[PDB]
This record gives sequence, C-alpha cells and structure tokens, in this order.
Amino acid sequence: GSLVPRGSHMYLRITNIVESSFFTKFIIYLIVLNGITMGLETSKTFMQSFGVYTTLFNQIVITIFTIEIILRIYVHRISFFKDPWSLFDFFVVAISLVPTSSGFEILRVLGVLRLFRLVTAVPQMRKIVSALISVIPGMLSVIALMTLFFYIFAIMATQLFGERFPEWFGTLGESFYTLFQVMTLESWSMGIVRPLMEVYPYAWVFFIPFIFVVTFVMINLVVAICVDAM
Amino acid sequence: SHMYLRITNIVESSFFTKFIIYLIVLNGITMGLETSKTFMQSFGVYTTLFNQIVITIFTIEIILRIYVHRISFFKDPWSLFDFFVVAISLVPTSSGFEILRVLGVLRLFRLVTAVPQMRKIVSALISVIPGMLSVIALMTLFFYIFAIMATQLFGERFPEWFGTLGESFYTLFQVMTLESWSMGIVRPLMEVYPYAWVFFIPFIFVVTFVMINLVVAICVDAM
Amino acid sequence: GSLVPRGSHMYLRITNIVESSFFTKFIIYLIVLNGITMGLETSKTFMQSFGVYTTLFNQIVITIFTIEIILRIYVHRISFFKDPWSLFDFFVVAISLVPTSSGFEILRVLGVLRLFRLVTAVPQMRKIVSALISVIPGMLSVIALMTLFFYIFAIMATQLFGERFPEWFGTLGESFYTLFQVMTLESWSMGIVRPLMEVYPYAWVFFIPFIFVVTFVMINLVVAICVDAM
Amino acid sequence: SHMYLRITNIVESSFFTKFIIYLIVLNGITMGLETSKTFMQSFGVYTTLFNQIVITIFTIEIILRIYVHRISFFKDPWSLFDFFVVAISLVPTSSGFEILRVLGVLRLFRLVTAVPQMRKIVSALISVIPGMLSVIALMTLFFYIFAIMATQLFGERFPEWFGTLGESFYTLFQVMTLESWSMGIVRPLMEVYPYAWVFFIPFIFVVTFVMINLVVAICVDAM
Ligand code: NA
Ligand code: NA
Repeated sequence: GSLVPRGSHMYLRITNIVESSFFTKFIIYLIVLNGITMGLETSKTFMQSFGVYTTLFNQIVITIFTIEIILRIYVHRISFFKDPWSLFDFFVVAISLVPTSSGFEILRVLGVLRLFRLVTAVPQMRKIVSALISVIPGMLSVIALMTLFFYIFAIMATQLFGERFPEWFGTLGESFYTLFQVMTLESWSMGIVRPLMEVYPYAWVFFIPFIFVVTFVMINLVVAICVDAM
Repeated sequence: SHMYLRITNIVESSFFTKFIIYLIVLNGITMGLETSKTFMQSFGVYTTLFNQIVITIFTIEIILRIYVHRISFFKDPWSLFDFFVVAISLVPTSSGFEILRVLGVLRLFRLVTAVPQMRKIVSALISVIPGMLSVIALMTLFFYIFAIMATQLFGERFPEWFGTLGESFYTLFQVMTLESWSMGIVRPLMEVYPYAWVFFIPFIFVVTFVMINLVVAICVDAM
Repeated sequence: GSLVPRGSHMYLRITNIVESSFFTKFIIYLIVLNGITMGLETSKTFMQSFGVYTTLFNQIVITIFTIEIILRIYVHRISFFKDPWSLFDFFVVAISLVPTSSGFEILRVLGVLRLFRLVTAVPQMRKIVSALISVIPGMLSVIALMTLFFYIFAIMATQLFGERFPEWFGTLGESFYTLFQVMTLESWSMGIVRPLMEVYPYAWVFFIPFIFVVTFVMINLVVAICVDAM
Repeated sequence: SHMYLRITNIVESSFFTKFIIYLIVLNGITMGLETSKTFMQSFGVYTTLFNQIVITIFTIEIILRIYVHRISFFKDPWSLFDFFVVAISLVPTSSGFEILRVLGVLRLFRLVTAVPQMRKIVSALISVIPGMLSVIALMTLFFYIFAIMATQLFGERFPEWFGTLGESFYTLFQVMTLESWSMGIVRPLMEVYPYAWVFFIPFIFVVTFVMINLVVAICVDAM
C-alpha cells in the first residue's frame, strides 16, 4: 500500500515518531491536561487569577494537536480519511481551530468535544464505544418504525390539540417534543394529559394507546439487544 | 382468465408498488406541510387538490387489488388495514366528527404495509403478543378490582382522581407509570387517609413485579 | 386417603356434584356476574335505580359461595386446608361474610377481593399466578438485603433531616415512605432533594449513592429473574 | 501456640458468632427505637447505656479476631468493613461533626458480615461491577464533557441548575433519571434558549442507550 510515500527518506523519519508509544502517551497526557484545564476554566474565580495561563495553555495544546493531525495524515495518507477515529480527531480539532470570535460561541462550546479524544487515543475505550455502536445496525428498522410512528402521532396531536394548546402542540416540532416527553413518562399525566382532559375529555383515548405502543416497542428493542448480543 | 390476467400483471408489477409507495411518501410530506398555517395560506388549494387526487388513486388501487386477489384480499391483515385506512379517508369533508379527518393521517402507516422489512418488524413485534395475553388478562382483572376499591375508598373526597370507575382506572394507570404517584396523588390522599399507603404501595409492588416478569417473558419467549 | 369419608353413601353423593364440570362452571358464572354487579354498584345513579336488585343479588351470591366452600370442605376434608387456592377462597369468602355494619367499611371494600376467585376457579389463570409466584423464592435474599438497606438509611435520614423536614423524614415510617419514593425516582430531585439542599447542601452525598445502590440492586434483581427463569 | 489457641477456640466457636449476631439485631432494634422522641424521654438512659455496652463488646470482639487471624484479618474485606464501622462508632459523643454519630448506624451492615448467605448476595452483586468499569468510565467522561458545556451555555441565566460544574453534574444526573427533565428543566430553559432541546435530547438518547447496554451486559456477563 501507501502508493507513493513521501520518500521514503523522511516519510519513515516522521513515521517512527508518529508511530511511537511516546507519541501516543504525550498526546493522551495533553488530552487529560486540557480536560483538567477546561474544568478549571469553569470557575470565574480561577479565570480572574490564572485566566491568562489557561488561555495560552489552551492555544498551545491546540497547536500541538493540529501538528499531530498533520503528521498523522502524512504517515497514514489516504488511510487516515477512512478511519472513523481519525476523522473524529480531525473534525474535533478543526472545530477547535475556529477564531476566538466570529459566528457564534457554540463553536467555542463544541471545543470541549475534543476531550472525547480520550476515547480515540486510549484503546479499551475504543473497544467499549465500538461494542456500543455495533449494536445500532440491528435497531435501525425499529428506530425507523418509531420515527414514522412519532411523525404520524405528532401530526394528529398538532391538529387535535394545537389551537387550544399552542405551547405543547401548536406546531409539528412542538408536538414531536411533547410526544417524546410523554414517552419518557415525565409528567405525562399531571402535567400534560390531565390539563388536556379539561377541554378534551377523550384525550386519554389518544395518549394511553400511544404510551402502550411506545413502551411495548422500547421493551422489544431492549430484548432485541439482549438477544442479538447474547 | 380474460382481462383478469390483464390487470393482474399491472397490479402485481414492481412499478405498481413503487408508484404507490412514492404516493405514500409524497402524501406524508404533504400532511406535515398542511400543519403550517403559513403554508396553508399560500399553497392550501394545491395540497388539498393533491390530497383528493392521491386518495382517488388509492381507492382505484384497492379496487384493482381486490379484483386480482379476490377472496384472498379480505383474509390478508395488511390488505384489510389498507382497506380500512383508505375507507376512513373516504368520509366527506364535513359530517359526523373531525376525528375521521384526523384518522386520515393513519394512511401513512401504509408505508409499513407497502415496504417489506417494515412488515417484518411489525410482524415480529406483534407475534410476541399472544404469549402475553394471560398476563394482560391477569393485570386487567387486577386493575378492575383495585379500581373498584379506590372508587369506594377515595371517590367522595377525591372525585377528580377516583370519583368514578373510569377515573380510578386512569389514576391507577398513572400510578403504574409511577408518574407523580407520591407528590401528586398519594401524599395528598394521605392528608385525609393516613393509611392510603397500605393501598398504593402493595399496588405498586405487584404492578411492577408483573411488568418485570412480562418483559422477562418476552426476553425468554422470543429467545 | 380421605381417612373416614362421610359415608361413603352421601359423601360420594355430594362429591360428584362438587367435582362436576357444571359445578365449576356455575361458580365461575357467578364470579363474573358478581364482578359485573360490583362495577355497577359504583355508579350512584345505578344504585338509586337498581340498588335493591344488586344488594339482594349480592347476598344471594354470597350464600351460594358459602355453601360451596362448605361442600368443598366435606369432600376434600383435610386436603382443603392444605390447598393455597382453597384457603384463598375460604378467607376471601369469610371476609365477605362480615355483617353490613360493625367494625370498619374496610371489610366491605375487601369484599371485592372475592373477584380474584376468577383466578382460583379458572385454570391457566392459576398457571400464570403460579409461574409469577414461584419466581419469588430466588428473590428473598435480595429483598432481605434491600429491606435492611432501607431500614439503615431510614434511620439515618430520620436523624439527619427529620427536625427541619418533619413531613418527609420526621419519623422512621415517614422516612421509609420517602425513601421508597426516591427509589421509584418520583420527584426525587425537584420535589425532595433540591428543597433539602437549601439547608443541607451536602444532602446529595446521601441520596445519590442511595439511588445508585437501590437502582443497581433492582437491575441485578431483574437480571436474576431473567437468568433464573431462562 | 499457648493462649493463642485458648482464645482461638472462643473466637472460632458457633456461640461466638451467634452472640455477636444477637447483639447486631438487638442494637439494630434499639436504633429504631432511639428515633422516637417519646421512647427517648422514657427509656433514653437505658438505650444509651445499652449502646455503649454493645460497642465495647464489639471492640473487644475485633481485638480478639485480630489476635486469632493476625495478618489475615486486614486482608479480609469483611473484617476490614467490621473494623472501620466499629472504629467509626468509637468516636466521642461530641467533637468534629455529628455525621460520625449518624455513620454509627452503618454498623448494622454487620448483619451482612456476620450472616452467611448475606455475604453471598453481596458478593454476587459486587463481582458484577468489574465488567462495568469501562462503561462507568465512559459515562463519567461523558457527564464531565456535557457538564462543562452546560455550565458555559446555561450557567449565567440558570445559576441554580448550571451555574457551577458541580451544579451541572447534579442537574445532568437528574435528567438522566428523567425526573422532571422537561417540565422542570428543559421547557424553562427553552424560554430563553429555544434550541436547548438540541442539547438535552441527544444527551438523553445516549445516557439511556448506555444504561440499556449496561444492563444487557449484566444480563449477558452474569449469564
Ligand atoms: Na401543567
Ligand atoms: Na416540594
């Protein structure tokens, strides 16, 4: 493979650096250091004392991480952009590269996602994430079914309850949101359906069978993962 | 037979199912759009005419499917669902109640009908239900007995929650889901009836114990 | 067996009556009839119209049921009082025999328990109750453990929170009650622990580990029934 | 050895364990009674003297158990628990905090220590925990990342729920238990931050998905 390596005179030179155990260790060390520093940046008292420290520390770590991804791309070439873990690394570092201002501060908040590089860089963490994720394919049909089910009941509820209950059902999205809440069973009766039954006494004919189905499916979804994994 | 084979090759074709599924999805999209009051002031007429067109196509389709499948049609659960959900959608713009207009949205479940693999998951989910009916039966009897009890123990001083058998069923269901059962129901009940806990706690143990066994059944009965 | 039968001249006479399929059918028929009549007695409107009907119907059914248990005891003799289903039958009919007044009306309400004779008299209902119940022996240790656990944390909470929160923790029983509620996770935070953290900011150090344990055990209890039954 | 064998037969005996268990249960009963303010006005002195007597016996017991078991004692988890829970109970009537007086009730968990079969269930429950640490670790990291995010997205306008990393941890735990997460937390958050749902819904999916897999593990890993 590798098609046309960078040398392989300096290709191998940087490859042994990148491929080393020290290289991974140092990076992980910085992940943990930056994770600690990010919790510290949460205190307004710490930021009034050591604000400058952590801010420069931050931009320093991010420079190292960018160089790291660059070195890893020269070594792994095309293989890099075919590796989900490396892709996550790339995108979570790229996010972190957007200037101190501009756009919105969501990009600054999403910067904290780089701490998930602990999962990337540490094996066994990969292994558990990998195990959890591979369970998802045998769920897509049920998820698909459930999504269609929510969509149909959201449309119904929007048009049955939206005019007299705009906050909870005024809009398709509002209805989706509220139906999700009912599925988690959070205040479904005292907070949503009892108030609904004061105008619409048969509202129970809608939410109870909704609750049976959504619950029945969730149970089968779990049993699936119990059986499909066992 | 004569023209029987003629329409059968139409109905039985790959094109025929595709076109129908295409209309399911199109009509499903059109139904979400009909939710927006802004969309309906602009393209209201469009979507309304689109709707009556789709429903006419679906009616012709079911007719064609019955001529081909004859008796087999009304013995097929999927076709029956198709039939009833299209018939629902045939009820006039007014008259009766508007539940029928709302029940029209149920025709989107024809996506399940028309797409294989969706049948498969619905089929898998449903076949799990027979080995549950005895437990369901037991639970229903249990709800019935405790609903009657709650009606006559708590109904006079707590009419909204227990004044009526139906109200009691409803409240007991809520307690089973554990939703506000204490802060919202049993603590208030205990300001009048301090031993109310002797009723709802064992009720909660039983209903929970059964649900756990009901699930374990589906864990076991399906495996 | 049977030691000394009643004859067996009339012993066999009543035995064939009692042992018949008709005998069971008739009784079941009355269970269902009385169950229907009991729901009807819930309506204040029905009781103003057909109150006399159902009340006499009730005392009639109860007389038949007492005769039934009597006939069953003469036939089954000692075997009767060794049969859990017959014992339930006996006690649920005896409850139903207590006079129209006297004591409390709990005895009138407990009368509705006789509808569970549907489970007794119908096979397959026995079978599911039997299946559910037999699962309980392999649970007694965990239940025992949990009961001890609740007892210890109830004592702790009574003495940590009872003075400033008499309703929720003023008394061992109040504490038991509240801890049960926290276990069902019902309003545990917004309704109990957040108000508790306004005086006692470390209350979370008590309820969070309580919630982990009680939840962890519940999960293992279920897995037990999953494995012990599978 | 000399008197080593003399006390060993005492400590190792069936009588010795029984008497101790007998005192566990007696002291446990006495601790519930000490909860009643009425009982304490009548028999307060009795139970207090009973308490110091039991604790002195327990201290002698642990000393005797250490002379017999020597090094083996401090390598036995059950004996360590015994030791620490008795030591806790040795702290003077005042000084420090009264948490130590409350932590004294933990000595009732010596019922688990002293009664076999109780060990067995505790042992079974605990051995299940090693095959969970990776998932626990993943979840803790996940909470940490989302807590930091919530602190800086919602902390200024919602100090009580998200003003501080610790507050955010607490609130996120609550959302994970699904307790009032919508009516009590996310709907209020959405009156200021209408896209807050983009944060809590995926948070709820993940935390739930993991819990389900965590359980399935214990279903599988134990079977
Ligand atoms: Na409300
Ligand atoms: Na409160």
